[PDB]
Amino acid sequence: ETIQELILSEENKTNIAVLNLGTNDRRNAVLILETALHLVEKYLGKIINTSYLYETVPEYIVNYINELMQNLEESKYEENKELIDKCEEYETFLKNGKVDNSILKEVNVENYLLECNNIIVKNDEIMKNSYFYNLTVVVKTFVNDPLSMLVVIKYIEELMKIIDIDILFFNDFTIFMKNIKLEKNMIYKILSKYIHLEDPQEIINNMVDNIEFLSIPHVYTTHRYSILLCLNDMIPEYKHNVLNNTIRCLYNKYVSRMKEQYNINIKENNKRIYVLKDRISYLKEKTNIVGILNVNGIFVEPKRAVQRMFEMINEGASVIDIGGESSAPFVIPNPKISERDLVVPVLQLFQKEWNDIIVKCDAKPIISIDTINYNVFKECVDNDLVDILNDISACTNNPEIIKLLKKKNKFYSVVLMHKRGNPHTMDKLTNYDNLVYDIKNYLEQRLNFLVLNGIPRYRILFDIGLGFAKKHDQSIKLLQNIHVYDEYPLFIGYSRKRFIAHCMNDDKDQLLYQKNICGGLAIASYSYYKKVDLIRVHDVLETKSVLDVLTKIDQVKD
Amino acid sequence: QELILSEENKTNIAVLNLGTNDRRNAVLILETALHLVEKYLGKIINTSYLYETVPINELMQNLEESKYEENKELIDKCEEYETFLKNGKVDNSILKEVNVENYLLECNNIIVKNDFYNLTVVVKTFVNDPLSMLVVIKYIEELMIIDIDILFFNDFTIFMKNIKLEKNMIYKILSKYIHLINNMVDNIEFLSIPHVYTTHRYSILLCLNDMIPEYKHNVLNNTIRCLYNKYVSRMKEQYNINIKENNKRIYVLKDRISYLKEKTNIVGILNVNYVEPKRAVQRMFEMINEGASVIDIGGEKISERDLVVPVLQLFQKEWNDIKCDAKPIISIDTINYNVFKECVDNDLVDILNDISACTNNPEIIKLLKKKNKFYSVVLMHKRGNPHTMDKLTNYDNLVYDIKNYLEQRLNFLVLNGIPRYRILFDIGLGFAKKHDQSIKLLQNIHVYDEYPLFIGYSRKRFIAHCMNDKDQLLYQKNICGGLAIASYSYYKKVDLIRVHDVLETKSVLDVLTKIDQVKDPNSSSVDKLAAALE
Ligand SMILES: Nc1nc2c(c(=O)[nH]1)N=C(CNc1ccc(S(=O)(=O)Nc3nccs3)cc1)CN2
Ligand SMILES: Nc1nc2c(c(=O)[nH]1)N=C(CNc1ccc(S(=O)(=O)Nc3nccs3)cc1)CN2
Ligand SMILES: Nc1ncnc2c1ncn2[C@@H]1O[C@H](COP(=O)(O)O)[C@@H](O)[C@H]1O
Ligand SMILES: Nc1ncnc2c1ncn2[C@@H]1O[C@H](COP(=O)(O)O)[C@@H](O)[C@H]1O
Ligand SMILES: Nc1nc2c(c(=O)[nH]1)N=C(CO)CN2
Ligand SMILES: [Ca+2]
Ligand SMILES: [Ca+2]
Ligand SMILES: [Mg+2]
Ligand SMILES: [Mg+2]
Repeated sequence: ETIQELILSEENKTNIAVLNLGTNDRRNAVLILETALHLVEKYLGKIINTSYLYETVPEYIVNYINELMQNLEESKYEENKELIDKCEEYETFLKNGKVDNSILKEVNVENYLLECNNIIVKNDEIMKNSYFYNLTVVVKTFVNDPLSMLVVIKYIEELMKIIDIDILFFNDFTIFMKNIKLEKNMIYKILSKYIHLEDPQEIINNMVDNIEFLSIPHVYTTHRYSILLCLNDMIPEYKHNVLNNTIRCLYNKYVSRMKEQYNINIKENNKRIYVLKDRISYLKEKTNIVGILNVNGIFVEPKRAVQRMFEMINEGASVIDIGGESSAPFVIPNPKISERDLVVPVLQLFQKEWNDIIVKCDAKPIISIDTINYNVFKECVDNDLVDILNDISACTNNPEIIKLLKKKNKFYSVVLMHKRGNPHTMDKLTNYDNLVYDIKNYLEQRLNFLVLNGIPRYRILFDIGLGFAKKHDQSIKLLQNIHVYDEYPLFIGYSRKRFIAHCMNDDKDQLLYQKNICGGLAIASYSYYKKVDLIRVHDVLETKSVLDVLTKIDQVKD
Repeated sequence: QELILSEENKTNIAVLNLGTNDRRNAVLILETALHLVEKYLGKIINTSYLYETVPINELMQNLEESKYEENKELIDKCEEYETFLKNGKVDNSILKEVNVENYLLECNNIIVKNDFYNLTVVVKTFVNDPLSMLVVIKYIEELMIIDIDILFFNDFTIFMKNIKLEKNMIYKILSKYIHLINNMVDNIEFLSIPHVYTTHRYSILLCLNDMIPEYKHNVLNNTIRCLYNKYVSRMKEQYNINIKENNKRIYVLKDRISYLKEKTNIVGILNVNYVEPKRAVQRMFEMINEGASVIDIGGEKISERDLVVPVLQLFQKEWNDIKCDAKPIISIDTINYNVFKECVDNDLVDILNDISACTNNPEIIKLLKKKNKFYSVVLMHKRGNPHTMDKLTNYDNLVYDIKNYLEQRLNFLVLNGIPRYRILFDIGLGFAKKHDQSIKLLQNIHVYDEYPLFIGYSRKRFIAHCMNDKDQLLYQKNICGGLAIASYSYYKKVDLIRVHDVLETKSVLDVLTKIDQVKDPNSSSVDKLAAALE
């Protein structure tokens, strides 16, 4: 073993890798980055963190996808979708603690900086001769070393044929290898260790020329805003030995320096993205209406419900939230009929009736299902009936449902809502030490749990659960302080809740029904100025009319 | 003797300050004072806003009438006033007149020794000299609690250090201007013009900046505006305080204080064109119960007088079937002098809503003043009539043309002794405005931040322009889109909004008011720090 002593070593280890994923195809960004995300889970190890998606300014200065997915070679390492609460190796990575010794030879901090600076200054005047879509992931990887991992990454880039995947960190290592040449047989041997290889011929041809040197950290880690922007979401307290500071301090200095040194305000043109289904949404650029479809006095027939769905589409709802449970305080569900029996038939009919399309392939509303029950969501998702899980337990009731959010090539988005107890008990469970931050921190802990378990950060929506184990003054208090969610994708449901009525001064009890809907439009307005991303409403047309007037008043004509 | 008694009746420009300490009756105390000024001194040709600052039913039928005669006729120019402002030649000072340093040294002598509801006025006065006026002013003070002071009198730099005037001399000045004294002697120690604290009390500079920003007395170092601006500059830099917070600008809809920009009042629309006056008066009570602060009645073959006076009279009677007083302010949507005169003589209305901005018949302004009473007015911008206005939409500068129009218009009413704090501005949405221009007026509503603003979007056609069986659908969207403008108006602090759908508007404003009522306005950063520390 001249080259293969330790590189091909049978002794299996667990490393932490931090990757950067980039594309400049805006229209296909989500499909390309998430196809890269699936090849990372498949070939490199386990995804235990992701940044938001960003639309980023170029910083040079400083459906064959669908075909491919049916024809992939099998990893020699097993998938494990089982939930985890902890990852020790990742704990160790973050404290810069004692991971295993590098099989690739390390440089010291001063040599690293010398060689890093040389690549950039040489890369600057080479460059002196569209938007980016960026994402970072932390991977718990079975790959033995960064060079091994770069070889597998370049294979992933080749399968995909558009995509840049870089290694930013690998363990606490500092590495600068200058004139790497791996023979084609050596590349095959490294791929074979991680993959059951079966047109992977000309691919090995390509890769020999392409792996020229190996920098860990990445040279541009510290020099691109787009990279620090992403790392700041995942690992802000991280300090590599080669960095003047923690990633958050590096991120903050960069933002500041652009203000004071150039008067730029760099956030304006590097935009945070959340994904509801398969398309980019710019965080805080739009208040989408989520139309409520309660399939539950009882016996809501599927035909009636589906025509309500079509009504709500025409009234301007961009999302439909269907549910067969009832969450009102002090009530129990319908006599016999099961949750699945209420929602699946409705959804199956809707899906058929929409398929009688004419030809608007992007006037289709996103479907959200309000369920905490695995069996219902499992059936909805297998039968392509829903896009979004609306879990009012924040996946707490049965965290197994988190496994259903990851299909082989698909990812589903999810709303995490705060409540305490159940409908009968929740009006009792009203004591908070720090209401606003208690609830915010709960949702942040839930998101960390999903993200640790491989759910993309940008597919996760926060919801404060207004009226769920909150007094009316507490529901109000969370709306007063909603700015607390300014960095995050936000979903709220005020519609027709008792607290609205508590705000009002003082036909037969239907005068209170009217003031309640009219009071909700006040909140729709408030939400609009607070740039709330989604509002769950019963009254789609009334809310739509309000958001259109407010939108028009904001648009300056020329 | 002295020239003081000179029988001749030539005209001087006098700037007064008016103060009271009563909160509720401040209007009645200050407006009663404006009338007595008007009656015994000459003509009110300017007033400021009423400001709250951080430092009689019987009397009006038992009036000693004046030796002069009040000309109610409208004016558009005042030569004496225009000369006063440039400090041009005026009939020379009949009193002993000191110079700059002798005034400052003596001024300083009063400040260093003796170490709230404000309203300035300007008066074209027949009175010969400030001393004579201060006898009338003080005599007036004694009939009414109230401190009336002379800020200026022509360009005069008067200082008179000791003053004793025997009862016989006071009777002869009061008799000169009045068909008829104890304390004037005990109370009139000296005379300073300009008044000593002119350039010191913020409450005084604040009021003068409303009336005469570009006035420059040679005693003062700068124009009233630059002295005013520099002070606001100092209070922020040195003490790090916004002076506005506690010194609040006031407007008046009837007889009570309204803090400018602190509430969005609902004005409920009663169009008695769509009758049974019993139905319409039912609708007025309905609207009061749905939350209308104000009712705006209008009629426009049977006359508008026969459509609206019966209704207002039935109403005012049905309100007598109440044997406390959360009573609605009444607005009449008329440009007809005669219709407003009837209503005002029968005490059926508090406000003139004139959509011609008092341009159909400027004489209507004469009805906003009485012997004692004052009525407030809404001045709306439009062009043409309902048949022609949709084509009258070309403007040099849409936003500023309409502002300057309403500002020229307020200058006219104020020149004619209408109190500035009773004049509400309305941009007239949808009147000689394209839908995009109605929007642009709303987008630029901040341009009325200093002024009482009254707007009417309700059910207008531009709302529909904002939006993407079928007829009843457009009508519902129109009411719903209006609730967005109520929301916008609430956040832009629009003082009044004229709406058809009171209940819906009231629902919205209650919810928005609640979201804004923060128990502890430090809690957001406190609570955040707590969480960072836990
Ligand atoms: N993401 C998300 N999903 C939802 C939500 C929601 O807010 N967010 N709300 C309901 C409806 N549940 C509910 C309805 C009314 C009240 S309440 O406010 O009207 N009743 C009471 N609140 C406090 C004391 S009694 C509470 C919960 C169903 N699904
Ligand atoms: N202070 C005050 N008083 C008013 C106001 C107002 O805005 N302010 N508006 C009307 C109602 N005027 C009106 C109604 C509808 C339209 S429109 O937008 O629907 N367009 C029309 N174009 C031609 C005839 S009606 C325009 C004006 C009556 N009185
Ligand atoms: N940490 C790293 N991640 C990815 N490529 C790296 C790294 N360090 C050096 N490289 C080299 O950078 C080149 C890839 O550039 P690019 O084509 O822009 O992705 C190849 O020669 C890689 O060997
Ligand atoms: N410009 C002035 N206006 C009114 N009173 C003045 C003026 N200059 C001096 N005084 C005298 O100062 C007193 C002010 O009393 P006070 O109301 O406490 O400010 C009056 O009684 C007058 O005799
Ligand atoms: N914002 C941004 N700039 C770049 C990126 C990138 O991914 N994002 N990648 C580059 C080389 O592929 C060059 N510059
Ligand atoms: Ca995996
Ligand atoms: Ca007079
Ligand atoms: Mg690269
Ligand atoms: Mg005084």
